[PDB]
Amino acid sequence: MVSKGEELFTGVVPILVELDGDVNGHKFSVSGEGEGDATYGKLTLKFICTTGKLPVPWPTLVTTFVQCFARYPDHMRQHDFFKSAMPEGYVQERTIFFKDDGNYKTRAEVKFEGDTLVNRIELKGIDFKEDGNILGHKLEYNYNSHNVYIMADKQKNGIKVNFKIRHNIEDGSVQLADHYQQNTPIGDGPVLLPDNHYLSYQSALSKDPNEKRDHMVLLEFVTAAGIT
Ligand SMILES: [Br-]
Ligand SMILES: [Br-]
Ligand SMILES: [Br-]
Repeated sequence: MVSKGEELFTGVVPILVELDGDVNGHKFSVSGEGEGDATYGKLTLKFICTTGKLPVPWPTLVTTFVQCFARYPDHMRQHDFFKSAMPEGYVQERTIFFKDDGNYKTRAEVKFEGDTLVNRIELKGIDFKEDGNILGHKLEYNYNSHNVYIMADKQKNGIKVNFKIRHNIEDGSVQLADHYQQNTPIGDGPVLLPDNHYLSYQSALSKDPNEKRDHMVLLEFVTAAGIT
């Protein structure tokens, strides 16, 4: 049978993203809009820094900027925590450790407001080097493909997720960003607690040639795998 959570994603869903950030005291806000098509694991989003210039590189925020849009193969439907928490939603928390630099801590509430899927995020960054790769804007405007590893956390009625992002630095090297994540439902109802599996991501970053505000256009495809 098709669950209520699943049913909410069978078509194209509008997305709204709102982020308030503070990294080493540099405060900033970002809005984003677009749409998600979970049947195809497809996200199309555009983000605007509404406070002026973004004080960190856009690529460092890609992971923070709606895993309910992942394409789960039919045979893995019973492992889709994210959709099972809908419409009431889930809270996602991460710590992102930039190797040899600072860390971001994030908290996102992901839920429906009417027909719109909303990702409302608070991000706090501390201990960054003011001339490191982040605050010194040394990262390339591009993005690699990665796997994200998911396991159940029964004791929390949620999941634990971990993965490593490698950001290309302008000198040809790599800035590693080690991600630790937990998700917990907002409601009190049952969710799907998955067996171990992963999501496979590919991401493309671009610019809107008519946009004069500081911004990022993101095209992302996400597919669940690892159980067959
Ligand atoms: Br950038
Ligand atoms: Br998050
Ligand atoms: Br790219």
